[PDB]
Amino acid sequence: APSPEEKLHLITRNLQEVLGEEKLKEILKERELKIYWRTATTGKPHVAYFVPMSKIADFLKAGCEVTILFADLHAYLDNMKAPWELLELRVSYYENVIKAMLESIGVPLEKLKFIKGTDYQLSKEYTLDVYRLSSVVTQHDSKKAGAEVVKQVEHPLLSGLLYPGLQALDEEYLKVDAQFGGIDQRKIFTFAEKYLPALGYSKRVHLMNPMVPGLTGSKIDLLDRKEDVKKKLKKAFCEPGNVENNGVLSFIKHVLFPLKSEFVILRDEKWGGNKTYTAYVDLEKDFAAEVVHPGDLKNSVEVALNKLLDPIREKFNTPALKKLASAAYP
Amino acid sequence: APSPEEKLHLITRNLQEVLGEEKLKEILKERELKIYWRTATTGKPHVAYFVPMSKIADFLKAGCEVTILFADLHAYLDNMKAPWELLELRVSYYENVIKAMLESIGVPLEKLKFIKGTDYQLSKEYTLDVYRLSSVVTQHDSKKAGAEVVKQVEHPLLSGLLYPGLQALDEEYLKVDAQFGGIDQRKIFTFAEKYLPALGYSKRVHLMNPMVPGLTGSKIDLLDRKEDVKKKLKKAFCEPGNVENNGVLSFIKHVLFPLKSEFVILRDEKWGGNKTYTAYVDLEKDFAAEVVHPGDLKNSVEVALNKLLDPIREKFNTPALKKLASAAYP
Repeated sequence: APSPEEKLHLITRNLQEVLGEEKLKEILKERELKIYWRTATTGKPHVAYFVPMSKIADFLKAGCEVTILFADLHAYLDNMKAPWELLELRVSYYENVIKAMLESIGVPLEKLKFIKGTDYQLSKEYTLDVYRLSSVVTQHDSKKAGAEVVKQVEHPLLSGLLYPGLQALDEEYLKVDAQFGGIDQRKIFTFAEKYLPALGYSKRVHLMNPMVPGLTGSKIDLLDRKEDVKKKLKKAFCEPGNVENNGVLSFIKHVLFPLKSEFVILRDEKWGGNKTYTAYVDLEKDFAAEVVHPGDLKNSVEVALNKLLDPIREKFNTPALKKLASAAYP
Repeated sequence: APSPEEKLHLITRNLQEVLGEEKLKEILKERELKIYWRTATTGKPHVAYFVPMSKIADFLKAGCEVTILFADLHAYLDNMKAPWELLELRVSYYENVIKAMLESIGVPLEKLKFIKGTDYQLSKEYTLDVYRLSSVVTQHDSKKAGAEVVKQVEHPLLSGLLYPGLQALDEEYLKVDAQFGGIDQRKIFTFAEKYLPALGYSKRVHLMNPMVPGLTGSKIDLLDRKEDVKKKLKKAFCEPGNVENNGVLSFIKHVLFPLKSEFVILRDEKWGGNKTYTAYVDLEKDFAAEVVHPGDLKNSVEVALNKLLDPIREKFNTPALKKLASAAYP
């Protein structure tokens, strides 16, 4: 059972920024932290999705209650021509792939909750709060808050101005202590800290991951065959000695290293043989020194990534999920 | 029983503009017209309120179904410090004064319906439609539509951008054929004609009254004693021979003349004695010719207005309504 300090470390490791450390520590002295993470359901998740998922896994390992919101209302509003059933098929795909990813990482799911936006974002009390918020929030602040998150468009739509407030109110309605997301959500998060108190609701802790450079880029799909994973990785950019901007090193730092707090580099005996790193900074140092070659770095990632993907591919080859995957993406 | 032509005349007389004459005539060939009128519940109605009320009376006389929306949600949002019970007290005051006004005018109320905004404007289907609308309406169009109707303010609030869409959706949710209001609502009305079809809903007919100059202006309250009605009228501006901009003539044209399609001018025998006008243009002509003096015009209005107010004052002197009136305006 982790101490409050150990929980804090699991929760905050690899994050770019934490807002609300004071409250975060107060909570962890007494009880488990409750965390909300929002995901859109419009795309098709590729391996980059393991970056947020690795933090979700840390949260669960630390004993947190984690609520994942599947933003099905927004998915509908962003293309109302699409039928509610294909949209919900994609919601189901996301729910199942998230479960499979976390099972593969190896964390307890008892305190993981899935909720759909449509479950409550059209409810009476929530809607009244959306209106209350609209009566205190200036159009200027609404626009500013979504500047990095809302699609930049020809003539901006009214919906974009409403989105920051819905995401803030989610924190209250999901009854959480904190919201996690990427640092690109910072203005949405500061908006929530400013305006929730206007409605008599507490500001929340905010946990922000960095915007991590992609492993490749086509992209490696979560269900790509091992053959295609290999081929796509072979094409990945990875400059020798380059530690500042390196998608391969980033994937190790944020996804692979955290699994067991180690990473094995596969290397020919000629160049020193395999080495097991127990701190990421040690791997960074060797890569900068050019004694871990890009090809060996990529081979090491390929092996570990395929291990991570194996059980997911297995599960999605069952009749029910095989059908789901192809239907969700006809 | 009025013919379709007679109904059309009752419905459209004194209006500044009609949008949708084609559909209006089609409907009246077959059935009764259904009309929505919206009223805020934030002020305290004075005699100018008889201007819209006179059209409501015409609609009822013509056999129309009339739905009056009491905008209690907006009343709350415009001052959230105010308690829901004082707000609802004012709603009750408005409902009771409207009933008393129409009873005094003398029209059948069987097809008059009162509804509160909160009865449905927070409901699930309506809210989904608000979101759908926000996904097709540009921020630019939202702002433009409310330019004459939304309070011009320091830093404009998000709520102002939502208001035009709610008023459009009201037309669909109240299941009406037409919305009536002042010509200052024209941009809200054209917005509704443009955007309701985007959601698969029919555009409505729009009936627009002129912005009628006030009788005085303090203002004559609907419950002012006869003494104060007299005193306030004596102070009303009324330039001899001035027919273009004359609040006294406007009140005759829009409120008093329509009661029986006549108006009696009280005048000393010295100047020709009383005269009964059966067309407003005849009174206008005599006033322009300066053979109806401002003092006699005002005396004639005073007598007729006090007749209109008498039964209202009577009703509001009953214990229950006396209590309501003072509580609603503590």
